[PDB]
Amino acid sequence: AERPTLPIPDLLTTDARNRIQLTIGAGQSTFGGKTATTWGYNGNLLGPAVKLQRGKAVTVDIYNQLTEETTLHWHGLEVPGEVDGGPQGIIPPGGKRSVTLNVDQPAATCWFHPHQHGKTGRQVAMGLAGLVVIEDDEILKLMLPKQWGIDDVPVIVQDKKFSADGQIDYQLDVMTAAVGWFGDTLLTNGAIYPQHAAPRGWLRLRLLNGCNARSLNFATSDNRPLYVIASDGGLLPEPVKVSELPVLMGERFEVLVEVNDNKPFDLVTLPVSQMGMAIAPFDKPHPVMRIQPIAISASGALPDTLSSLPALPSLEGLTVRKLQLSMDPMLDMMGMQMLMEKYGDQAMAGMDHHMNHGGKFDFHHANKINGQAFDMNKPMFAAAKGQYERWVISGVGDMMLHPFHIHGTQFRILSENGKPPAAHRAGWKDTVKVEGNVSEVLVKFNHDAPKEHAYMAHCHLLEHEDTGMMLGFTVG
Ligand SMILES: [Cu+2]
Ligand SMILES: [Cu+2]
Ligand SMILES: [Cu+2]
Ligand SMILES: [Cu+2]
Repeated sequence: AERPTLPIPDLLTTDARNRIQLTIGAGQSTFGGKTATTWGYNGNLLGPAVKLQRGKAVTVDIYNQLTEETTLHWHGLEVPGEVDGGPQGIIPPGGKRSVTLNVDQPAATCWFHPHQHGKTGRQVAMGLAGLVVIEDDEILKLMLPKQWGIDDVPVIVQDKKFSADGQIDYQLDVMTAAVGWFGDTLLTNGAIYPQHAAPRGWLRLRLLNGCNARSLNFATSDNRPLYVIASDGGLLPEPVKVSELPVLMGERFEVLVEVNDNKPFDLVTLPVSQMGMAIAPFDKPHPVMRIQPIAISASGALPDTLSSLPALPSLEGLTVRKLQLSMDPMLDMMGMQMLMEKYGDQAMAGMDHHMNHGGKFDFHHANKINGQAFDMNKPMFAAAKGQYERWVISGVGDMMLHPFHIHGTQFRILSENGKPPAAHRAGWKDTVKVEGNVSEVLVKFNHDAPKEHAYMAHCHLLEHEDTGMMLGFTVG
């Protein structure tokens, strides 16, 4: 049979009341011919792409039609805590909340997803994620590929696993609290190995790693290069040519790739050196989508310069915050042992060479920052507003992968896990790798967040977040 076409999320803008409506609800999807209950925004799975313009405000009306509470967080958007949609941003089942977003950051591809306390991994795994396309005046002048769903296409890549009855098989247990929830089936905008027909010339892909726990590494099947033009928080100063592009959970990159007549190629993900993630079929390069060239000229450009990246400032005298990530040693060792028992040696491929003892020992609060599992009622500190700070994040003490994300900002990486960042990672980021080493970022918060609607800082391996690896902080 033929591959399905890549689903394209609808690109949504405001009505004359300046409103965008998002409904959160459950329905059915089909995977490999089997129905499954899934959740979506404005549909049964995933969500639309909300289009925002710098300097304009929009109001979003969010209707929770699930039977459990949820929240809606705009990952990558710099907005006050009151509208950030972290765990305090509860939307009751059957209720509605509205937020007004005053967009004030450069063009970028951001995304949105639930942030329900202790249940974010399940709610994302069940299907909830959407996209945010921010435009500004600068980016349109570049004449990049811009025809949505033709030569400018979002690519949301996620894994799932399913039970024999076809349902999504999600669990937050001792194993997944240690190594994450991951599966054996790869979805691309919700479809299994789709094709996308693209015109000859440049094709812009807006890549999102929407997995709960799996890191990805994109490349092409015939080794044509990818030209990175943007990271989480917007354009790079100039394109960066790569042969492979690692993408951590929750990160976005935009790339241009050449499309030539008569030569289809796949976007693939290459095996990664992360525990659990190289079990077949992910022990080998895995297709993401087939690009099918069409003999119609594509009009977009790859300009030599994209934007101006400001210099880093002097670091002397800036506030230095320390954030020590940790995992309880026993629950780390127990969850790694369960992984090894289940899958054997392959669960460490590519890596470097039972009684109840009470709530003190519960895995639901085993992961921590600065010795504390996330306490929604106690922000750990009060950060300055409008001031650069250096945040130092350490994963020394365990060897798991922690893509560390800070709400309310786009930062600059100073050190990523003990090395200067790669050139395509040196611009605006909202995530930094922490794995057995130490990272340092330069952050500035332009908006307030009070104790009642605090910003989060957390590992974006969702099962770690949900079992305590998160803190709240206020600004202003
Ligand atoms: Cu996120
Ligand atoms: Cu976020
Ligand atoms: Cu983590
Ligand atoms: Cu978050």
